[PDB]
Amino acid sequence: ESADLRALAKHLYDSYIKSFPLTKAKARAILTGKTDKSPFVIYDMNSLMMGEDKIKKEVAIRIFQGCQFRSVEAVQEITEYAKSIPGFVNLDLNDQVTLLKYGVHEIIYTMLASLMNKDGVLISEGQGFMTREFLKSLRKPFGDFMEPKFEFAVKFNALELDDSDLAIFIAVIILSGDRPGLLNVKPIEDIQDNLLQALELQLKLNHPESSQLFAKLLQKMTDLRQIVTEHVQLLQVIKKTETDMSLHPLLQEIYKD
Amino acid sequence: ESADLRALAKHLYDSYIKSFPLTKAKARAILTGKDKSPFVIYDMNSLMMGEDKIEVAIRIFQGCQFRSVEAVQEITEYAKSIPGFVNLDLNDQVTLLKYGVHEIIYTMLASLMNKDGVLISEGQGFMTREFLKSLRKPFGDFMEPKFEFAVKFNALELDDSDLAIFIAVIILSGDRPGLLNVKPIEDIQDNLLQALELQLKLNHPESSQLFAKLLQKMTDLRQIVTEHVQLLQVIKKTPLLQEIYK
Ligand SMILES: *[C@H](/C=C/CCCCCCCCCC)CC(=O)/C=N/CC(=O)O
Repeated sequence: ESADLRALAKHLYDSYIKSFPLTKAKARAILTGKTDKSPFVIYDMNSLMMGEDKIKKEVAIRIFQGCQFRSVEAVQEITEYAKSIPGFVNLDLNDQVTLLKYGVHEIIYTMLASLMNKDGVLISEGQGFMTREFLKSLRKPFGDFMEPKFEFAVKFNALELDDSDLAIFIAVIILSGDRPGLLNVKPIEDIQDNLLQALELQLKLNHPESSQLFAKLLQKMTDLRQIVTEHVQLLQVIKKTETDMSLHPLLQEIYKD
Repeated sequence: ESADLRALAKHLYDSYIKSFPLTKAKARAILTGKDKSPFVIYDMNSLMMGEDKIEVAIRIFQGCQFRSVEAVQEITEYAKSIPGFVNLDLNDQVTLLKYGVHEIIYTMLASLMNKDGVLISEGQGFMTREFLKSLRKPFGDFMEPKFEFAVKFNALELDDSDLAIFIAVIILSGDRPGLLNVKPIEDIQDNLLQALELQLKLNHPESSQLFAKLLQKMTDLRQIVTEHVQLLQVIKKTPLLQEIYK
């Protein structure tokens, strides 16, 4: 039944709303200009300095730590979402762990697009906006931790997915049976099969004009895995140049690979 | 309607047949049993003898390079049969082939692999997976990751009629760098993705979401290609031939 597939879509969206406080629909309204929601914009060093008057070491390192602590919170949100995916909690525990390990960054980058346009990124739950140019002007190697994410986001945002669509898509990502070290691949793939079915139907119904959106969206997984691999190499660089800089343990355990 | 998609499938199947001499069907016959058994290369002495039927690590890598150059010409000709492709801006055609060939090379190589080895020399030979893996570095860990991709890819149990369309989808990727006019490329890939999906629903009706699983294997191809190019740089730190091969 299509109807079981719709009930799954409905369940996952419902769970997405409950897990991620800043949705795409909120993010767009803030970016588009829909009076009370307007972000303070950070574009230079004085602007950033002033930003702490109302928004919530060294500048580039302070930014990078902010991004770290934010990534940690998003892991917690994504972890809470994953538990809602039917069957995920019933899987072997080591695999639950493994699927989060490989899935969580791919999700962070997918959802972070929702917060981005061509000229910058929302911060502090939408209260701020930090320009692309400001981030790109940052002392090397930090200069371009963010540029690939912008490049992905402008391409990805042109698919025009809304939160409904994304709730099913990020569920597909977590439950990838091709993750390294997985003990029982088969139960994971049967869940994903079901999830892929749900996504396909949801896109057909919600984007009836958008030809082969399902395939176009699945092909984006490639862009996501490229973004992760480049990040990790960048992290290796920082750990050696910035020997005085500390990485959150949670994050270190994900990257251990 | 679907009869346009079917026409497009048959066209590409027929073109794939005329372009690639060793088909998957033919390679499986040889791998499984069924047309002399290929000459097997599992040792240093088997290699030495196998040359007479048909420095060591290096002569083997130069052979993949030679056969890769052959495969590029066969893929080029196949590309030209894909509806729309020759009508694209010439620079974009070159660009599509340049970036797409490595991906298609690995896809098609999986047809000639099992978990224990790979056919060579138009299937007259069979080099074992263990003899490749044993080769001194960095030539050992070279072919192993295509074997692992090939094991997973092959489980989908795709046939030649399915791969013909899948290959076409790869070639028409609108995200290649430097493309001048992305629209007609994506427009053709849309039409190909539609033919692929309907092919897989008729040809594999019990195979749930095979279409999606196949598309998810593109993430595996690009990761592979990106690793291959990364081992080549390290080999470049090990006359007219270099030119041919580049
Ligand atoms: C880090 C960048 C994320 C973009 C957010 C804007 C910059 C940070 C300002 C403070 C944000 C307030 C919510 C990309 C990333 O994944 C970094 N990770 C650190 C790590 O070690 O993985």
